[PDB]
Amino acid sequence: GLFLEDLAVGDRFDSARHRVEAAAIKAFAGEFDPQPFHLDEEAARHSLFGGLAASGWHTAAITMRLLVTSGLPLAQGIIGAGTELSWPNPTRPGDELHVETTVLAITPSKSRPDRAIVTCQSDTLNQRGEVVQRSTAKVVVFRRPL
Amino acid sequence: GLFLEDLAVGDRFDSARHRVEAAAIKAFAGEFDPQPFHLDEEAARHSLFGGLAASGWHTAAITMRLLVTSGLPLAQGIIGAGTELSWPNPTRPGDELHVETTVLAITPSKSRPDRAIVTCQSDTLNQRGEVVQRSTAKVVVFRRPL
Repeated sequence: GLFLEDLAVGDRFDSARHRVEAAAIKAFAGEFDPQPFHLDEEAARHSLFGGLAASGWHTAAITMRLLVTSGLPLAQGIIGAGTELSWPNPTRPGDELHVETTVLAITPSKSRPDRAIVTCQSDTLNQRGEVVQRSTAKVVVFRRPL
Repeated sequence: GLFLEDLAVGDRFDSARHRVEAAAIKAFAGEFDPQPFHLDEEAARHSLFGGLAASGWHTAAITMRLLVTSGLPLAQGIIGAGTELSWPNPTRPGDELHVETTVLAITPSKSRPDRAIVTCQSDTLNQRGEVVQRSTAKVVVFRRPL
């Protein structure tokens, strides 16, 4: 349960792991990203992904779950204002993902000194050390109440 | 079914609508963003959201679904390289969302002339005309095959 006072530029955090399976890729895709390359193994082969890949939005959702449950231990939760998002490598069925987060900057509110905008860079990696997602997010973090 | 040739800077696209309900907010949150403010109406009241709000990642997923099924009519699908994401206003239970997308720029690949990186700015709006999400994405769009 970390508050603003416990954070410092350069702090690194690590989440537990999550295994991505084919059926979970199709279940999420079927509901929020129903495109051939995320729904069918044959149709995916003939796409840029050349094989089943998870929706970037499915990888982003799994990243938030890992962040919330283990990766970013904020006592008052994770409240995002915005983020710079990129997916360098596809997320594949069978992949073990975990997130590595680094605090890049802390910028206290001039107007409201009991909180700051903390820039957190989360890199979601598979077992091969490749980055399947980088999210440079600005989170709102308050100091521990009195 | 649009291809690269059919696109031009300034083009506007509109998706069909989607209604966000409390149970769907909790179902998605419970799986990918299990935080009090997205799971419980009482706990949410005492948060910055002051009331149930959907996870920004749930709004992003719904945005992709709308884009895929109606908002961005790309013949070969929507393949994202990265995006600038922000959530100006919370997404609330009972909200009717639709997406308005604008092409801001088309930048052909020097190395691979059969494709271009198209900058698409999608604004997800509720019935009050407020923006619950803005995603300035770079999508990979190829011209129609021979």
